[PDB]
Amino acid sequence: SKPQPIAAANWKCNGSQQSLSELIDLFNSTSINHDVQCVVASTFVHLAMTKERLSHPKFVIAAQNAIAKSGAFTGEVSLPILKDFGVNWIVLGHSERRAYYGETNEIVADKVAAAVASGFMVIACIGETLQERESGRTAVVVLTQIAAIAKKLKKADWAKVVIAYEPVWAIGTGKVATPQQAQEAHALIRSWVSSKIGADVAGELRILYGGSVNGKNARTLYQQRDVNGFLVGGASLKPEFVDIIKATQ
Amino acid sequence: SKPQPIAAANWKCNGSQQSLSELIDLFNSTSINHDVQCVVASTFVHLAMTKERLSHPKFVIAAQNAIAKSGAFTGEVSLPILKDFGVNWIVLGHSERRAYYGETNEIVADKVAAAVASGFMVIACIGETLQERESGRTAVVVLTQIAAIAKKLKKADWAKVVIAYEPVWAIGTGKVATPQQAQEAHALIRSWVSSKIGADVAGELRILYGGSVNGKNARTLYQQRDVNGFLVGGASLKPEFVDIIKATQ
Repeated sequence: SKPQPIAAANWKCNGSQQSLSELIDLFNSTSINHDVQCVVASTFVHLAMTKERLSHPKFVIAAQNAIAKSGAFTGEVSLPILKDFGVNWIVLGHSERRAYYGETNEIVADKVAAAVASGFMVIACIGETLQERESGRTAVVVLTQIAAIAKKLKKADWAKVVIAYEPVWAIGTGKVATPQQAQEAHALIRSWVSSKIGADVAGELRILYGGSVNGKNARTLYQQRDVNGFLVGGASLKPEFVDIIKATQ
Repeated sequence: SKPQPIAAANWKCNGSQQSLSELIDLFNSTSINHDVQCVVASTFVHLAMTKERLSHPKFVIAAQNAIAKSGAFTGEVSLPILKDFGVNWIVLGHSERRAYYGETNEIVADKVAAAVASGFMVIACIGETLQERESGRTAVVVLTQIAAIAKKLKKADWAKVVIAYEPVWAIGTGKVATPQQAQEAHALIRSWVSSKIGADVAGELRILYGGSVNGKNARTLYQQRDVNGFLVGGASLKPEFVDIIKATQ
C-alpha cells in the first residue's frame, strides 16, 4: 500500500505574469481523477496571482522558503507573514539554499520545527553530494540530516512532514541516478523512521523524489516501493507537469 | 540648494494584510504639498496588495532585495521578475543583509549594477560598524564601500542611484548618533563623489540618512546640509511616518 501521493511543482526563481497565468490555465482545465495532492511553489512575488487564479481543488500553493520570526531582517519573509497571507505549505532546506545561502542541518531543523509549530505542512529536503556518494557516505549523511529535523519534533508532528530526497550527487554533476538508486535511498530513509520513530509513522510518511523527473521517466520512478511522488524542478514550468501528475496513479 | 528629497519606508520583515491596508489608507488620505519622492518597500509577499491599494501619486513601491538573474535559486526573487511585476525601485546592500546573509562589497556592487542595467532606481546602503568607527576607520570603510559600487557604473548611471548612509555603529549598540555626526558622514560621501566622479554628479546625488529617525528628530536631521531624506525602519510602520515626510520640506 502507498500513502496519498504528492506532485509538487518547484518553480524556483522563475516566472512572469503571462507565462505563469497560461500554465495555471492548463492546470485549471486538467482532469485529475485520482487521489493526489498537487502543490505549486511559486516565488513570493507570484503568490497572490497564483492564489487568486489556481482554482483546481486538487492543488495547494506553497512558498519556497521562509525564516522563523518577523522583524528586522530586510529582504526576508517570515512564517507569520505567510500564514496571514493564507499559505499553509512550504518547501524547507532545499539543496540550493544549503549550497548557496548558508543553511546547515541545524538551521533547516529549526525552520521545520517553527513551520510545524505554526500549522504548516512542510516538505523537508535532504540529500548528499557527489563526494559523499562516492566515498560511500550516503547513509551516514542522509540519516544525519533526518535526525537533525527529527530531534526537534514530537511524534504527532510527523503528520505535517513530507520528506523530499534530493540526489545532489546527480544534479549538475554529469552523473545519472537510476530508479533503483532512488528506491535504495528512500528505503534507507523509511527504515530509519520505522526503527527510530515507529512503523506507524513510517507507513504514513510521504517520501518524494527530487532528482530529475520528466514525463518520460516519471512512471518507472513512481512504480518503486518507497517513492510517494515528486519535487519537480524544470518540468514544473512546462505543460509536461500534467504527465507527471498522471504518473502517480 | 538641495536635490528633490526622498522619504523611504523600509518595512523590513513585517506586516499583515490588515495592518498594512490601514497604513496605506492613512497614506492615501495625506496631503503632501511639496516635492518629495515617497518610497514604500514592503516584503515580496505584500507587493501586490501595496501596488493595488497605494493610490497616492507621490509614492512609489520598492522591493527590499533581489538577485541578478532568474533560475535555479530556490527561495530567491530576481530583478527580471521584479521588473515584469512592474517594480522600478529597490533597496540593495542593507546592513542586515551584509551582517546576516553574506553580502560583501563586491556582491552589493554587482547587484546595483544589474539593477541599474535593467532600469531600476536603486537605494544603495553603506555604513561602518562600531569597531570601525572606534578605530577611526569611518572614511576608509565608507569610501571603500562606495568605490566598489562606483567601480561598476558609468557616469550616466548615477542618475539612477540614491545612497543611504547607515550608521551601523549606532544601531543596536547602545551608541547614539547626533545630527552633526550624520552631516559629517554625508559630507564625506559627497566630497568623494565630487572629486572622483564630478561636481555635476555630486550636486544632483541624494544621500539619505538611515539611522534612527523618528518624527521628533526628523526636522533637525533634514536641516543638515548634506542630508537629502531618510531610509526609515521602525517608524515607517507607524502613522508617524507622515511627520517624517513633512520634515523634508
